[PDB]
Amino acid sequence: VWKDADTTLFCASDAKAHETEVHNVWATHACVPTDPNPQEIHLENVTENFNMWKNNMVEQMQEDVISLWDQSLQPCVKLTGGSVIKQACPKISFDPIPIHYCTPAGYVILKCNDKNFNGTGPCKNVSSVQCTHGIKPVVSTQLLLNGSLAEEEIIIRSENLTNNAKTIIVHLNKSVEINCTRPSNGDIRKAYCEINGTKWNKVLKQVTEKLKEHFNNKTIIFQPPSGGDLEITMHSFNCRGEFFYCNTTQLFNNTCINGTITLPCKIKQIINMWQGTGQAMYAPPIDGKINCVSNITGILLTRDGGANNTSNETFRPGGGNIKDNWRSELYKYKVVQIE
Ligand SMILES: Cc1nc([C@@H](NC(=O)C(=O)Nc2ccc(Cl)cc2)[C@@H]2CCCCN2)sc1CCO
Ligand SMILES: *[C@@H]1O[C@H](CO)[C@@H](O)[C@H](O)[C@H]1NC(C)=O
Ligand SMILES: *[C@@H]1O[C@H](CO)[C@@H](O)[C@H](O)[C@H]1NC(C)=O
Ligand SMILES: *[C@@H]1O[C@H](CO)[C@@H](O)[C@H](O)[C@H]1NC(C)=O
Ligand SMILES: *[C@@H]1O[C@H](CO)[C@@H](O)[C@H](O)[C@H]1NC(C)=O
Ligand SMILES: *[C@@H]1O[C@H](CO)[C@@H](O)[C@H](O)[C@H]1NC(C)=O
Ligand SMILES: *[C@@H]1O[C@H](CO)[C@@H](O)[C@H](O)[C@H]1NC(C)=O
Ligand SMILES: *[C@@H]1O[C@H](CO)[C@@H](O)[C@H](O)[C@H]1NC(C)=O
Ligand SMILES: *[C@@H]1O[C@H](CO)[C@@H](O)[C@H](O)[C@H]1NC(C)=O
Ligand SMILES: *[C@@H]1O[C@H](CO)[C@@H](O)[C@H](O)[C@H]1NC(C)=O
Ligand SMILES: *[C@@H]1O[C@H](CO)[C@@H](O)[C@H](O)[C@H]1NC(C)=O
Ligand SMILES: *[C@@H]1O[C@H](CO)[C@@H](O)[C@H](O)[C@H]1NC(C)=O
Repeated sequence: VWKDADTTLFCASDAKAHETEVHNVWATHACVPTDPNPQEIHLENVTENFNMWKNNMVEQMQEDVISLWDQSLQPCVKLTGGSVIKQACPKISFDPIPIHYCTPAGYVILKCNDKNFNGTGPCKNVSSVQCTHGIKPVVSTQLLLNGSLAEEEIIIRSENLTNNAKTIIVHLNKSVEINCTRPSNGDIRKAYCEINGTKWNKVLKQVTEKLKEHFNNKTIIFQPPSGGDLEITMHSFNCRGEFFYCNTTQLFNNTCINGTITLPCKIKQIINMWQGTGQAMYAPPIDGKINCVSNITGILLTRDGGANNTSNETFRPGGGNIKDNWRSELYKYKVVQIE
């Protein structure tokens, strides 16, 4: 017998003790080795309710990533609550590794295995595990990178689709690569991201059709963000320790619904911290070619309000709440107390 419960989780990883990469260093001191032969019990005739939007596992992972960034990514200058902190800001080795979240004795993790599970409601095909799958703490906005893919159809996730103030998580079932490079050999902060237009437009059209199913067959329109901070209006992410801000106007341009799409990007030293603190300034980019090839596995969308009396619904790429990023991977898990 069991019941829904919150408890202090621990983590597991395959981090290397000799590696200087900061995720490896953090996990070496904060996690245990993974289980090579993890047990999983599939529960027969069991119906369990899940709520990805109210899941303490998300808050706990958030706390890990914050602590990781606090120890690994201290800026030269920090601006918090009127205070000004000036510390050393050396260049680091940065590349996220998978992190497993696990329950202690007396508790287990219930895993929903329903193929098109949207994150809320009952789940039929439920299994029991001690640890989640390996989740890379990839911090980004607009586009979810290097995540897990949906098994069957593209999944739309929201705490309340009718509420346009609630973020929409689109879970892709097909990866689309994004190739971002700050070239080595005039503007050291100038960069770009290349994406195959054929793949992207094909996928975005599939997302369009899926959104129609959730919005009574209304016409789905994509538009670039209207306003706000650069972290939201642009696709922001971290590559090799460097913060990249990319213009995704070409990606959300309804007309193409075939060549290579080259997004204009820039490496920013001054950033609005995703931790919710204030602003921070980092050192200028390292020398040489800075390159990251990522899979786009999900999209964060915000729907416009005031469209009830029209046949259109307008969606714009958004984000900013990094907890939504962890939700996109933790949606199928919940902790129960074994009694
Ligand atoms: C105070 C606070 N501000 C937050 C803001 N979010 C961010 O600054 C942010 O994501 N920055 C960000 C994102 C990605 C990368 Cl690689 C680096 C920085 C929000 C986003 C939505 C609109 C307003 N800005 S998140 C947060 C607290 C969250 O608990
Ligand atoms: C659950 O499992 C059944 C039988 O294996 C399978 O046919 C079905 O796709 C699953 N149902 C759901 C709700 O995902
Ligand atoms: C998800 O599925 C549940 C039923 O399991 C349903 O009540 C809810 O409306 C769905 N949410 C979305 C985002 O479609
Ligand atoms: C990128 O996606 C591909 C194809 O879906 C997958 O094989 C690979 O593991 C992914 N790479 C990551 C997660 O870095
Ligand atoms: C992805 O999901 C869509 C439905 O959302 C489906 O039509 C398509 O076949 C899926 N693609 C793959 C490769 O499974
Ligand atoms: C979803 O949001 C809409 C608009 O804010 C609201 O009218 C509705 O009551 C919400 N649904 C729930 C279950 O709270
Ligand atoms: C990424 O783009 C760069 C610059 O065009 C190119 O040299 C490189 O081959 C690309 N990488 C991959 C794996 O496609
Ligand atoms: C349009 O979407 C509705 C659901 O909103 C669906 O019932 C209908 O089958 C779709 N269009 C067609 C093929 O009539
Ligand atoms: C993105 O690029 C377009 C021009 O292609 C420009 O008009 C727009 O202002 C850019 N977006 C941002 C947020 O810089
Ligand atoms: C969006 O599509 C239109 C097609 O009319 C094109 O002219 C425009 O350049 C596109 N936006 C881009 C690629 O920045
Ligand atoms: C995208 O991939 C398709 C294969 O589906 C290929 O034909 C095309 O060369 C690629 N487009 C670009 C310009 O990257
Ligand atoms: C995604 O995964 C690839 C392969 O490990 C990595 O090279 C790339 O830097 C990752 N992207 C991000 C944004 O971390």
